Amino acid sequence: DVPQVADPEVAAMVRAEVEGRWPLGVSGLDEVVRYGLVPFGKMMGPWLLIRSALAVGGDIATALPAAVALECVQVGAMMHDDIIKPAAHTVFGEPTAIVGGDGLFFHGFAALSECREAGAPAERVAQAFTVLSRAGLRIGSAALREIRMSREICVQDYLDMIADKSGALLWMACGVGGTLGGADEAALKALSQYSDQLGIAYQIRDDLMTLPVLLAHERAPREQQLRIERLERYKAMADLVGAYDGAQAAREVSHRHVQLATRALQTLPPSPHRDALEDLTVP
Amino acid sequence: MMGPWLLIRSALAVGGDIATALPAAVALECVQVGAMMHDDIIDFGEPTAIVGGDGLFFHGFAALSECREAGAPAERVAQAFTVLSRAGLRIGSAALREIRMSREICSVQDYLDMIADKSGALLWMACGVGGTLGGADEAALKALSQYSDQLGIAYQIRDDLMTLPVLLAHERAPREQQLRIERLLAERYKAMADLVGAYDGAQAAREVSHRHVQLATRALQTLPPSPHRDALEDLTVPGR
Repeated sequence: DVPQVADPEVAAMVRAEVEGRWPLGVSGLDEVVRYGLVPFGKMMGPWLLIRSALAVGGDIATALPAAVALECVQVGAMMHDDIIKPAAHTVFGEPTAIVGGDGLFFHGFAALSECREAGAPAERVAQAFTVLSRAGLRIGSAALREIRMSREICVQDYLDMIADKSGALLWMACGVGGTLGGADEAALKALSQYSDQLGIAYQIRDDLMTLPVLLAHERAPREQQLRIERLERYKAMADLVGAYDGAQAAREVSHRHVQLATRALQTLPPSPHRDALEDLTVP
Repeated sequence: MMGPWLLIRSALAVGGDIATALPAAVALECVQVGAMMHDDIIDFGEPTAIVGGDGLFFHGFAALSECREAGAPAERVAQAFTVLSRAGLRIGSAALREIRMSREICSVQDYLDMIADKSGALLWMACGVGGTLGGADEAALKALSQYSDQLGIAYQIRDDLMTLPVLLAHERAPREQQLRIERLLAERYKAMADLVGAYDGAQAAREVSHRHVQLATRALQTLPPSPHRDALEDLTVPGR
């Protein structure tokens, strides 16, 4: 049983590339950009893009600046999210954090533009910007609806949001990576279902630390349902979830979507990259 | 917003197609409405103005990408991605510089480059995307690049005139009067207005606007003759 391709060190090259672009000691706008970037963390977003690009037969030289783009767009969305680690608006003032987050967004767009010079045909580069933008609108929508849905009961409406919260974030990676790798339409649809399903499983894992409340609210007698609809307040919530096995039921919903994620992957060619994408579903 | 008018004429002056510039303008004004929504915060609801404005940047790039579905050659669209994104970064580096300049006097050439990179790139957003999607060569693009920045400075001073006059009055003032101007940043308006006038700052500012307007009209000459190129000279007319 011999793999036919290499399995590169995908995390270390992305870190070195991001730090190389915004090294210690930058000033001006690069200073605010870097504050958002550092400490780097694992960068599972960028690593995901490179694996998805390589899973379909792509080049690292194309995938690497797209991964940086994905890094910048995500950190800028986080820098703006804090306004609405010490927070950048805390550190520099709220106005500077706005320009900074925009600088991170536009560094994303500029780095994704390098894909042409890196070797990608202009038609794929435009299709990559289309994927990036549409997933960007999904991540923004769910963030807003998260605010308008809070303090009120939603089961499907919660699931849509977390797909646009977590799955669109994964699809920004997988769709741009797959697009830059030259994926055909069946592989891109496979990567999108993988992103949506794994994003759902990821968010429920966060809920488990919310879906349990809705699973608990769903199962409760009407006397308690009217109590949950109305609802120290955390501990009363944890009481009703425990009473109606809300946390266990949430685990069973999440475990079903993990399997639809590993199912979706089997469309991809067998490779060390597909196996890593499967590996990312395990806790 | 001369930007949508600037993008459409800019694409057509080099022989571009209208079927492309019209959706590109939805894309272009999308970005400026986003930039302006963030300018309201730095000076609806705060969440929606931030999150919705971020959304409009993504709207602009997607719409620019749809110019191919409208007929644009993919190669021109990709090069415009670079132009649009770098113009945004220019505004980013300048907007921070403006924040770091308040309450203090600086050199004039600092001010002109500050407003050339902020406001001049705001016009280049229109002109560059238009000409590149219109199919312009590199010498024609630099001419739009000089034309955008020279007019951006000019109209920014015109807004200052309603700041360059304060800097130019400071240049001509003796230190006994230079200091007085410095204290008025860190009722004040009447003290400043009296000073700008006594050293002809406002009149000197108008002549600076005319110089850049000329450079704006100079740079247009490199493009072929057309009403589209004539339209672009009309934007230097301050009644326009």
